[PDB]
Order: sequence, then C-alpha cells, then structure tokens
Amino acid sequence: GSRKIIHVDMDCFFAAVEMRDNPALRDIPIAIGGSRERRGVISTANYPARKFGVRSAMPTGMALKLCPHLTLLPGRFDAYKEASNHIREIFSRYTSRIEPLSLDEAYLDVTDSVHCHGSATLIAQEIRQTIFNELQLTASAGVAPVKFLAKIASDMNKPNGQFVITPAEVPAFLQTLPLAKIPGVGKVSAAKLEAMGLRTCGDVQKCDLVMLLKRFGKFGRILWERSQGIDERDVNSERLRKSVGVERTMAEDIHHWSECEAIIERLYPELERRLAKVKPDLLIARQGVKLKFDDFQQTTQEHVWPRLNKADLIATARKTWDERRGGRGVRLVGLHVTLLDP
DNA sequence: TCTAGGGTCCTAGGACCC
DNA sequence: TAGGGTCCTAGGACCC
Ligand SMILES: *P([O])(=O)(O[C][C]1O[C](N2[C]=C([C])C(=O)[N]C2=O)[C][C]1[O])OP([O])(=O)OP([O])([O])=O
Ligand SMILES: [Mg+2]
Ligand SMILES: [Mg+2]
Repeated sequence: GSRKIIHVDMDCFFAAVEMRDNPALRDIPIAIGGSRERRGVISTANYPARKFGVRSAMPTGMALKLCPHLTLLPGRFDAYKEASNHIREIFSRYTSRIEPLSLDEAYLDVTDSVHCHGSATLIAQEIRQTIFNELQLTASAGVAPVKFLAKIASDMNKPNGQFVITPAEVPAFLQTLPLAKIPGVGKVSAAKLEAMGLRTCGDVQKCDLVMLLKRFGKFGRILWERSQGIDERDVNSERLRKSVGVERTMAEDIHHWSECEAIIERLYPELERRLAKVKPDLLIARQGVKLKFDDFQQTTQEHVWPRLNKADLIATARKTWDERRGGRGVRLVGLHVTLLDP
C-alpha cells in the first residue's frame, strides 16, 4: 500500500522571478522585502544575498547590516501569481491529485499515475524540467511515501535538484532527523522538546505515546506518528480559503485615533476589492479588526456580521483603541473577514 | 537588527442547548 | 440533574 508523494518547491521563488524579469539582478545580492524605513522584513533573498546570512523573516535592518549592498525590491505579486498558475497547470498534465500549499509549492499524489512508467522519480524530474523550459525558473522536488517526508526531501538537494526516500530508507532517515525539520514543529515546540531531551525522531521513538499525549495533546500524537514515519494525511485537491485580511505596519507608531481611522479608510477599499474577487455580493460570516502595539502585543476583535461594512470596522477599531490599549504606540492596523462556510 | 503580510490550525472558557 | 455537545470568541504557534 505504499503511495508515491511528490513535493515540488520553487527555488528562491520571488527573487527568482525578479531575476528572470530583470537579469541585471542575477549576480548581485537582492531580496524582496520592506525597507528599514518602512520597518520591513525580508520575504526572500537570492543566493548571492543568502551567502551573507540574509534569510526570510529577518528584519530588513538586520539584513542590511549583514549585507550592506543588498538590493531591496518591493515585490510584484501578480507576476508571482502568474508563475504559480503556470506551474499548477504543469502539475495537472501529470495528475489531478494536486494540493497547493502556497504560490510556489504543492503536493502531488502520483501513486496511480501512468506517466514515466510509474516512476515518481522521473515524473518529478520531468516536472522540474518543464517548469524550467516554460517559465525559466528552477524547482526542487522531494519524493517519499508520505507528505511530510516528501516536503523534507525537497529541501535536501536545493536548488535545482531533488531527493527520493524509499520505504526501505525511511528508518535510517528518521533516526537522526531533527524534530525541528518536521513541518509544524517550530522554534517554540523544538525548544520545549529539546528541554526534555528530545531532539530527533530517534529520541521520540524511545517515548511513550501516552506521555506525549499528556504533555502535548494532539500535537503529541502527531509527534509520535511522524517520528515513526507515519503520516496518513491524504493529498487533498479540494481546499478553499476561509478568511481574507488586509493589514499594514506604519513607518512610525501612531498615537491618535484620527491617525488610526485614516489608516482604516485606506485599508477598507483594498479589503473590499479582494473580497469581491471571491464573493461579489460581499456576503461574509464575520468581520473584525487587529491592532498591534509598540510592545508587540497584538489583539483582534471580530464578530458575526453578514456583509462587509466599513463603519462597523471603524467602530470596532475605536472600541479596541479605547479599551484594550493603554497609551502605547500602535504599529499595525488590520482588517479581517471570515468567509461563509462552503 | 528590531522585528511583514498572506494565511491555516489548535486550544480553551463561557454561552447555549438538552 | 449533573453532565455532554456545540457555537462564539481571542490568542498564538506555525507555515510560505
Ligand atoms: P518558501 O519556499 O519558504 O517561500 C516561497 C516564497 O513566499 C514568500 N515568503 C516565504 C517565507 C518563508 C516567508 O517567511 N515569507 C515570505 O514572504 C517568499 C518566498 O520566495 O521560500 P523560497 O522559494 O523563496 O526559498 P527556497 O529556495 O528555499 O524554497
Ligand atoms: Mg520555495
Ligand atoms: Mg515553498
């Protein structure tokens, strides 16, 4: 009953698009991200910038101290969305079992596939080659019997490469696999796991499921299963977006409600436009607001509400501003909508 | 260095129902 | 008849 799962992942996706579209950026350190003045972070960087330590999620002021010649780009999301549509059409030439996880990556289930003599290895190579031939961007891939191993595999021969894990190879692969490599095990969980002596899947194999369930709940079960190589999650091609949000961080903290209302007045048209692309009548389940203060604490209040409404969002922002706030600067204002269930 | 914006999923207490 | 299920809501880890 061994499945064949491919995970395909574009290399340096936004930066790779900006280099294709402007080859002057091919050989200098570049990153997509907000300026230091706009208090931004790096969305991604190309390999010349990564050499300096530039990474996604790094504050832009840190990126520039590492890499003073970093060229900073604002990002062209329609160009990225166009590349995404194109690689997803390429995936559809091989299977309809496609679960996109973001613009630039997807799981493919090729168990029942007829192409390339049923070789998942060869299908993944053909997909990478087609992507390069038709988009002039490179992709990496991972092939494994389950989702999470395929996703780990696609990182191991990046860029422009792939890696295959057979069922025979899974135990040796797991034995020394750090837990932080498992998708869903982040910094906070890895630090709690490390503090109790659990660093690798090998360690977690030496653990009692009951203990893990008590200490971590349902996450304890996922940890126990992943460390065994167990991941029965099916490739699901039917997922749908559940929310849409629009938020902005100010270049300077705001301290007056008039400044906050001004911001919302700019955010609301953007939220209406994006909602209307997917729900023309603007009918929704909930709407709400988000404030983030200068001490980085963040609050949201949302409520049942039938149709996107600018004044109610203003009124709700005003309550949050008056109430849970307390004289701090505000760095971010956001609007949010929960979509009607399908 | 000084910390984004797009999202998904889980948890947990109280309201509400039976 | 003392408790079980199910929304509502806020927060936060985590993902790209
Ligand atoms: P990935 O595959 O992790 O992200 C794809 C693109 O999403 C954007 N993005 C990513 C991260 C991790 C983030 O924190 N913020 C983002 O905005 C930019 C990404 O390009 O990232 P990648 O393709 O760039 O890097 P590699 O080559 O390692 O896959
Ligand atoms: Mg990528
Ligand atoms: Mg990706």
